[PDB]
Amino acid sequence: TKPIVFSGAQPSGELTIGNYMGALRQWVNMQDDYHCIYCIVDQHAITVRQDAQKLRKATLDTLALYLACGIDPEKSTIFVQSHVPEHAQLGWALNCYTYFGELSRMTQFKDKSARYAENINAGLFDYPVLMAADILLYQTNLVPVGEDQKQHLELSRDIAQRFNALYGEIFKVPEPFIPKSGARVMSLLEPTKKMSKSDDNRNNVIGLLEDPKSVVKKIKRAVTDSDEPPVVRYDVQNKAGVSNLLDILSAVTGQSIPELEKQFEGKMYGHLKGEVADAVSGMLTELQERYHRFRNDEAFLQQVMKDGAEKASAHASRTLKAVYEAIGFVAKR
Amino acid sequence: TKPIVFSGAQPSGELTIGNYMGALRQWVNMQDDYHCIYCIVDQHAITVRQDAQKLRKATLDTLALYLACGIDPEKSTIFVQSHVPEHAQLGWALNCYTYFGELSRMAENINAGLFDYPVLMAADILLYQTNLVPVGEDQKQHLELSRDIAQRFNALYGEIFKVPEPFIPKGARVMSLLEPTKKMSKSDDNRNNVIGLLEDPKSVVKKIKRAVTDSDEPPVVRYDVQNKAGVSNLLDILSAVTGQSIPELEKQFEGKMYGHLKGEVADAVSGMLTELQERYHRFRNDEAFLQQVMKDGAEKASAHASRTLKAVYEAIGFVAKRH
Ligand SMILES: Nc1ncnc2c1ncn2[C@@H]1O[C@H](COP(=O)(O)OC(=O)[C@@H](N)Cc2c[nH]c3ccccc23)[C@@H](O)[C@H]1O
Ligand SMILES: CC(=O)NCc1cccc(Oc2ccc(-n3c(=O)n(C4CCNCC4)c4ncnc(N)c43)cc2)c1
Ligand SMILES: O=c1[nH]c2cc(Cl)ccc2o1
Repeated sequence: TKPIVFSGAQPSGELTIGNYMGALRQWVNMQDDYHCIYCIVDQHAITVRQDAQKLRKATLDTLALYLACGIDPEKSTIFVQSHVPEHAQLGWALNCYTYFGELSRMTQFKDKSARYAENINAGLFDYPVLMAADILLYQTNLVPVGEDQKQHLELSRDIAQRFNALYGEIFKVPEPFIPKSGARVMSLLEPTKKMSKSDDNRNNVIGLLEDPKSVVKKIKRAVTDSDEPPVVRYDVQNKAGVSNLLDILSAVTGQSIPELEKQFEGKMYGHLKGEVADAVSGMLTELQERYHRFRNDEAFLQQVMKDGAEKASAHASRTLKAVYEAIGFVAKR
Repeated sequence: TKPIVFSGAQPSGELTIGNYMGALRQWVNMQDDYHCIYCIVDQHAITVRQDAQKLRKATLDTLALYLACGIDPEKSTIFVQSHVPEHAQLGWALNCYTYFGELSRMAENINAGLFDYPVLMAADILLYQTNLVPVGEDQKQHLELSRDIAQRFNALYGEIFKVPEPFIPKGARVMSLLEPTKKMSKSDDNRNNVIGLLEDPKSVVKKIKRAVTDSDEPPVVRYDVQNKAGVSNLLDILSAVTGQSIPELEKQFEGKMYGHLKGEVADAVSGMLTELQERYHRFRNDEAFLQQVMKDGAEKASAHASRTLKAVYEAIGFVAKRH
């Protein structure tokens, strides 16, 4: 059997080129090399208050984006988190092997709490435990995520090691798979800020489903720097905007940063932005063409969700049974 | 509609005569008045690190003893919490509608289950459209949270949950044998304060013999909680067993010493416990009967719980599972 890949994305907000390069691109590339399981984590999404119709639509939007990106339901397991009860079940059990301080120190909880001071809910606090459950249910070896999820992933390793030390080889210790390019795509007008899929200022984001012409305009208005002469060179500390543009270009084209730097020798931000805009616009055009073919086919989305939950349930139920046996529950009849 | 009562039976800790005569005995006789649900809450148990085999055993011990006390799995619903996934599912969902501040108002080294179990308890109750909860006195804030969560969710989404109420009325006072001012508690570390339902007649005699009394001269068997708490407790225990009134026992023990009272208390308590214990050991050692009870109970519970969860999931907006 192949090693197992698991990762998830929230059906909230609108997935961005940041979500793509930090995660979905790796997801697509790993489907033959590993046994891949990809999840739409609707239970995580509701740690930020969602409109019920937006949440249902976004769940189906996200599924269609997975397919449009090239996640292949004949190769990977694709499912909606709430369709598999074992996620919540293991999540509760793992609460008892997670310490309050491990959770209160999470950067995501802190940032999200500051953004939503009116809804600092227990789900938002407990977010990393459910996420560890998501991973550990599937005997997961590799978790492809962006840099922002590294702290959460490290906790899932701590939890898996803690549990295994008490009970045996119940879980695999997962390892992060974080790309070299695009692991932390930054905001176009505030390049010291991670690009958010829920930004109040849409001019910060490149949405995967956004009108490509709208995206090209945002790219040309992305902030750069005052360097005289303007020079296309990677330097996050001094040239955050130009660096972020180079990172996006490198991630779409596959070209290395040194190659791009050489390509733009003697050139300035107009050439840089012109070809970030060209590359991204073409990617989004092709992606969106596949997207609508999947999104408007309810029968196909319904079948993918059904088969995926069935495949996921078979894995998850096996792990949960071993967890429940280890901690001392009377096994269900 | 016949009200739904939800009770969470914690597996660890053997029930005492205070648990039986003070509450369960009466609930056993209300199984036709209410749709009673008895959930053996193993998922609550694991907030405290404990031996796995002992937790499995205590789950089965608790099930057989509830059956032995007369819970009728045909009239009531009795099941193990972990056998019904909806409890954890609704628990997660209700985390997202519970303020962090609410849990902190109930450090870095406590586990998250210890912090988060009040939400699980709210899910346990709210799954079954529960009308009544016989909470402990230490669980009243927890029930208030469950009511707050239910109303908050209902205000956003419609009348999805019943708002549960405490079961207000109390049925017998059983105090600690060596500290007559303290209720006899199944979680007491001093086992000599308690009489467990499984104790043998020699154990009962010994514990009653050491039960504190007073230095009244002459000794006088008369009820007076303020001045004769130990003797009063022995009288309450004896009346709760035999049904004889406190005045009748006072007349019966006129001119008698505390040794006589204690002798009668032990005999009466052990007589009560013998039919309980016979039923217990017979149920506890019938693995297939226990398995059938848990299978049937989890099936009944899950049928009800899944109805509520699906309404919750529909209201939140989750895409419905494809079966
Ligand atoms: N600007 C950015 N640049 C690069 N990568 C980025 C950027 N913003 C986000 N990401 C990555 O996108 C993925 C999905 O993010 P979500 O917020 O939906 O989703 C999250 O942040 C997860 N907690 C969802 C989840 C739930 N359970 C899991 C188990 C395994 C892996 C992931 C999950 C993530 O990999 C995230 O790192
Ligand atoms: C007696 C009764 O029927 N109560 C209603 C009810 C409803 C639903 C679940 C339910 O089960 C539980 C089980 C345990 C708890 N619980 C619980 O009540 N406490 C107490 C212990 C001391 N007094 C204050 C807090 C818990 N401490 C740790 N972990 C827990 N899980 C704790 C809380 C609830 C009980
Ligand atoms: O990760 C988690 N936390 C949880 C809390 C409750 Cl109450 C239920 C399931 C959970 O899964």
